[PDB]
This record gives sequence, C-alpha cells and structure tokens, in this order.
Amino acid sequence: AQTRRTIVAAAAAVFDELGYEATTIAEILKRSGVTKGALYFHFTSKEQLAQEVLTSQLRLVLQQIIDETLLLAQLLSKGDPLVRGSVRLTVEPLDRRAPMQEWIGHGRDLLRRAEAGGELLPRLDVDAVARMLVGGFTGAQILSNILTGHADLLERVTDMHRHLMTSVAVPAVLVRLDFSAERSITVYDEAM
Amino acid sequence: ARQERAAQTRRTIVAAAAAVFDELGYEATTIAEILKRSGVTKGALYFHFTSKEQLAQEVLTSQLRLVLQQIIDETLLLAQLLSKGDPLVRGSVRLTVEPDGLDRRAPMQEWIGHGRDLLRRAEAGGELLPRLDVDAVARMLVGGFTGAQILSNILTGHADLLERVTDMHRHLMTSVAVPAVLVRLDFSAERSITVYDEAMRRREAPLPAAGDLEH
Repeated sequence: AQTRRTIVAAAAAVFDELGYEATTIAEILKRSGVTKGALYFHFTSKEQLAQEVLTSQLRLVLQQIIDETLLLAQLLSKGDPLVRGSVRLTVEPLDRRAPMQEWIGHGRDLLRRAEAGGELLPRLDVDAVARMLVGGFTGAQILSNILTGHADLLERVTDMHRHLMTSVAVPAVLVRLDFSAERSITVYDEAM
Repeated sequence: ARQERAAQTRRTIVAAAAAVFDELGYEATTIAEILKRSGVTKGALYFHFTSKEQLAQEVLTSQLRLVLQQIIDETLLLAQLLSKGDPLVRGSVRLTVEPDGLDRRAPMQEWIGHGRDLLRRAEAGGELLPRLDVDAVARMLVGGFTGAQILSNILTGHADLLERVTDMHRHLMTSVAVPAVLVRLDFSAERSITVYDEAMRRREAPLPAAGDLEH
C-alpha cells in the first residue's frame, strides 16, 4: 500500500487550511487517518512535511513550459490539495528559499534547452526570464484569488504567460504555440 | 485650522497603522496597538476610522507626457519605497498577500481601476497596440508587480527588487505599447531614483496635531 500518498494529501489540505504555523503533526494524523509510527521513518519534523508539499508537483520546448504552467493553473483551479498547500506555504509571511530556487531552476533548465533549439530571442538572461515566468504565474494567481476566488485563474494565468512569451519567443515560434483550454485540459486529464 | 490639524493626525494614524500591520498582519493587529504606537487618543482614531477593516483598507489604497510613462513611474516608485522599507508600502504589501474577514477585494478593485483608467487615457492618445482588453491589461500589470515583489522577497530579501520589477514591467509593456512609444519610455534606475527622491520629500514622518495626543 502506498499510503505516503495519503499522508501528504492530508498534510497539504491542512497546511492549505491553516498556516504552516497552526498546522500540527497531530492534526495531520487525525486527518490522514494513518498510523502514528508510519509517518516517522517517512518524515522527521513538521518542517519536512512542508518541504515535500512545496516541491512535490514541481516537441517545441516552449510548449512544455506553457503546458507545465497551465497544468499548475488547472490543479490550482480545481482545489488539488497538493498544489493549494504549496501555494499557501509559498506565499504567507521554514525555508521558503530552497523550494523556490528549485522552482526557478526547473524553469532555467527548460529555457536552456529551448535556447539550444534556437527558440528564444537573442540576448535573454535565461535566469531572469525563468524568474518572470514563475512570478507572472504567482502574481496572476494571487489576484485571481482575491478578485474572483480563482474563477478566472485559467484566463488570467494564460494571459500573463501569452503576453510574456511575446518578448521571449522568436516570432516564427511564438505564432505556433498553443495556449488553448482544449490542450491544457488534455494535459491535465493526462497527469491523473 | 481645525481642518489641517485633523488631516495631520490622520496621516499619523495611517502610518502607525501601516507599521503595525506590516509587523503582525491583519487579524493580530489591534487598534490598541496602533494607539499605543501613534500616541493618539481613542477619540481621534474613532473620529477618523469606522473600524480596523477600514483602516486596513486606507493603508491598502494610500498610494493612489506619455501616459504610459506615468504607469512606469508609479510602478518603479512602489518598488523603490518598498525596497527602502517605507512603512506605508510595507503595510499594503503585507495586507495584500496574506490569505480574518477583511475585504481585500474592494481596495484591489481600486488599484486595478487606477491602471484601467490611465490605460483608457493611453489608448485615446494612441499609445496602445489595438484591440486590447484594458481591464485584462491592468490586471497583468498589477499581477506582475505583485508577483515580482513576492519572489524577490523570498529569494533575496528585496535586494534585487527594483531590477525584478523593472524586468517584468519592461516585458509586459513591450506587448502593450506601440513600438514608436516603447522606444520613448524610460525604464532606467536613473529616472526611478529621481522620482523616489522627489517623493521621499512629500512624505516626512507625520507627527500628530497636539490636540489629539494621549495624556
């Protein structure tokens, strides 16, 4: 039985529900419905639980970028506890640095590959751009939440991404990228 | 003037309030704490604010040639101030971000309204690429700042803030402005420093009016 699955989906839901701080291993157990000992060779402290939550979910390679971005929006917009938990921990006022750097690094690795394929406009700081993509996502995601409770998330995230790519992708490539809901739902139905 | 004396006490209330929110966030900030730090009476703070919520909202909204240079100015300015630890900006940024029943929606509608309004003005003046949804553009801009701000804090401690805001904003504007206008805009730290020096001058620390001090 893979019940380390079961744990983290309670860990996340709870972290999502209260903060890092008001979350207790005790509440995790009570919710995971799992064993006291089970938890402990798996993860040590509450700290480790959170870290798992932050980094977990984390042709044309620019399409992959898009696809991962829209995937986040999808899970997020449908209360995927895993993702909501990582979003709640990412933001609120625990080491936040190391999961964010790995998030950005994931972006840098994908841009590097697209560079080597000629997909990007010359002179781009591949580090700076990775940071914009994650930020653009993070900003739209917060606003959409405040302004409409995530109802417009998809649209807002897509907007933000589409608009940014205009200065990142070479024309011949920009016009071939697919930001459609059709695709994005396909990619989501995929990873379940 | 009864009126000028009142207006000064109110600045003091808003600034003490931004500092305390910055520090403990919304739920945990009491009025009692703000009174203690501003040194003003209950009566004065009650005369100026309906409630703790309204005062949080006042903190959230207190910051409100080529019109698009106006949007740039305002944007780089927030980042300068935030980078300088200016308490007003510190407080709005903390109040925005956290998840206590304070409506953050209305004040955010106002920020977004603001960008929308100046965008209508840019458009009428032929500065925009055609057929943009202005409301969606205002939403990207504010989102871009918020997003850049959050990351910059997590990753450096607002060290790189002014860089990262300017990047996000340059990219964003390149997809919004007509290119003849994009060449005439000024994303330089140079302009941004000038603007900030000007502003720091309008905003010396408020002291309250004597008639509203706690005794």
